Amino acid sequence: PTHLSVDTKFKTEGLCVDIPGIPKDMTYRRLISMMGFKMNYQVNGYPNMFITREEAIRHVRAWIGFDVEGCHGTNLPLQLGFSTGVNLVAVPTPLMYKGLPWNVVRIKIVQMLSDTLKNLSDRVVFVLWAHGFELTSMKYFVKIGPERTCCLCDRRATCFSTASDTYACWHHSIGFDYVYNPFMIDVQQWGFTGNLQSNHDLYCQVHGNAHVASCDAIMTRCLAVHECFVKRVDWTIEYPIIGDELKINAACRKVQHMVVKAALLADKFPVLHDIGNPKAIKCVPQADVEWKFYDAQPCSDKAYKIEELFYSYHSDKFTDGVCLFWNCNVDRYPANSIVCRFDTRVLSNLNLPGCDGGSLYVNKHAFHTPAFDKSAFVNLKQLPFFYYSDSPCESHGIDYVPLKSATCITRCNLGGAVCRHHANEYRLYLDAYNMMISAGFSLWVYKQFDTYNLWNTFT
Ligand SMILES: CC(=O)Nc1ccc2cn[nH]c2c1
Ligand SMILES: CC(=O)Nc1ccc2cn[nH]c2c1
Ligand SMILES: [Zn+2]
Ligand SMILES: [Zn+2]
Ligand SMILES: [Zn+2]
Repeated sequence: PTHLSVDTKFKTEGLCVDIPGIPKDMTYRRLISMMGFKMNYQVNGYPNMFITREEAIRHVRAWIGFDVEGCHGTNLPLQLGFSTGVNLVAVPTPLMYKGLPWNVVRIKIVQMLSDTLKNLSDRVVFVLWAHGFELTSMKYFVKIGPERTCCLCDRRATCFSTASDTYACWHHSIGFDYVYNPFMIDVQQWGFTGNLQSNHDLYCQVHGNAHVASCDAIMTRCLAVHECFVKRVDWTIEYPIIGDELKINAACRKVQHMVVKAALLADKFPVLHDIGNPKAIKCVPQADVEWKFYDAQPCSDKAYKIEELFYSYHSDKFTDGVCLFWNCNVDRYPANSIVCRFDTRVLSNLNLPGCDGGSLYVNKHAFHTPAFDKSAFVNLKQLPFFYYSDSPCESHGIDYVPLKSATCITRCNLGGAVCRHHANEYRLYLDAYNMMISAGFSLWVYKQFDTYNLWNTFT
């Protein structure tokens, strides 16, 4: 059951307004033929243009919502909309382009998909709410065949050029005019009652319906993300490394240890309440503090209400000592908190647009994160950058320029001059810090936090 069988049935009720008289009995095999494509009994890596819900989830980075609305179809101009916000008008002679023939439209399609996807995925998955015109328009910009490799590199081919008769990946397709071996999934096959807008609107208020094709394309991808990552969650699906995943995760571990260790030294809390990851390990193993864990899986729909996490009868007194919320998204943090909250607004190669203001953060696993809300942090302040170290000033073992910084909290800086070891360690920590912030993470701390209290931990 690796791929979707072409002999699987396709429900055609959603297609009968654009395609009147369409047979109720229909397979993927007959549908692909009707779309103007011939598979020719080919056992060459592309068994079906359509993929399963499971194959779509594994390739969520390739998702591009796609919708076609008739402006007037052979004789009528078509508005092609994409979840990138692009609308192209194809004549058969929220960006909006005037009517142009297919030979030029197809060039823009390849450019747009290559620019959006080259740093996300090795393919494209057209996410549909199929009504007919999107399927019958595919023959105008899509070519299919055996699985091929790029002419300039080892990646799989996603584009084709009729000018040079060659194939390219998303990185080497400039001047290419055809989308080659794309994938697609019709969301309507999943079993829904009512139209696209009524299902999308049940879960999302951030996307509206301006009655343009890109609005429907955006709503379609959003509904698919809601079904696959919000109501249904799967943390056993691994996703390939496409960027700074390892560095970001290593930086997050360094920053957490640094910030918690300093908070414990500066304010000497007798107890720490560690809320979140059921598999968490103490991030400051040598700390004196009474470490107490509370299990909460990552919330993928709405942020946790602090009243439900803490109340309904544990030290019971979460007001004692400090609360650590490391990527545990709550509606309103208590004043005695140390917090790391992912900022969904920072779109990235890792961070894909999500449902209802939220975002799909994909780093090893897929994590749909509720929309960032500045009001969650009203009892706290932004944590300032600082580097703290109690390790001995000793080199052991890249060159040197003397470091001068008021935020290098070390015995050597207290004593007047930062040693080479702490200067190297400071610069590496600052790099890790900037990496985490730029990846989208935001750090918040209790208002009384003051690094001035760390200088006296050198006595
Ligand atoms: C920064 C940015 O625009 N990201 C992005 C990534 C993937 C898709 C799919 N549809 N719209 C998208 C947008
Ligand atoms: C150098 C150092 O002490 N680092 C550190 C950082 C995080 C964790 C978590 N568990 N043990 C840790 C140790
Ligand atoms: Zn290439
Ligand atoms: Zn939406
Ligand atoms: Zn030093």
